[PDB]
Amino acid sequence: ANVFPRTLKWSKMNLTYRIVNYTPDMTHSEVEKAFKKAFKVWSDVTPLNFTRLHDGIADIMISFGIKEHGDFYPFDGPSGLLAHAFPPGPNYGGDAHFDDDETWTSSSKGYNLFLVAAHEFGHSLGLDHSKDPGALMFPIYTYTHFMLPDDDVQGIQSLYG
Ligand SMILES: O=C(C[C@@H](Cc1ccc(-c2ccc3c(c2)OCO3)cc1)C(=O)N[C@H]1c2ccccc2C[C@H]1O)NO
Ligand SMILES: [Ca+2]
Ligand SMILES: [Ca+2]
Ligand SMILES: [Zn+2]
Ligand SMILES: [Zn+2]
Repeated sequence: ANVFPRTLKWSKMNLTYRIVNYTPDMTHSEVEKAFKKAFKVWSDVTPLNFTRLHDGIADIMISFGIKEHGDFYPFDGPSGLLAHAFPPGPNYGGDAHFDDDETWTSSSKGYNLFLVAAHEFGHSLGLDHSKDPGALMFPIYTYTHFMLPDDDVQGIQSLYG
């Protein structure tokens, strides 16, 4: 017999992701770099490892979309909601969706994809929003040599050690 675990977390440390499609605002290479750097934020403070698949079903499926894109969290055009992600689990669990009505960059202009991805992948791993205004998991985007704040390190390590 088996029981569902209490806290939402991945039961395995070696996770896969797939970049399903790409925003027009950055080159493939830049998009790949941003998401890879964003996984590294979490892998540098946990035993978690992330491997990219080029097709098939991955633990974390990453896609860009606009307005209605196949869930109950439709996007809203430029600005407003930037992205959202589902907490760990089967099926849609772990998936991260980014609004392609935003202007995505590797810079201080528009919305920085790496920074937003780093936040969203926190959700993909089981972190909810923080009340700490300085935290990566605070629910409001602010742009910033990025260092993961203590609140997020504590949060993610309470899940994965
Ligand atoms: O919660 C969400 C949506 C959220 C998405 C979102 C993306 C990134 C960050 C963030 C926070 C701190 C950081 C950082 C990024 O990089 C360094 O330090 C916070 C929230 C959003 O789109 N936030 C919007 C929001 C929410 C409330 C009020 C205003 C706004 C404008 C946007 O910031 N999905 O998971
Ligand atoms: Ca939007
Ligand atoms: Ca999935
Ligand atoms: Zn979505
Ligand atoms: Zn969030």
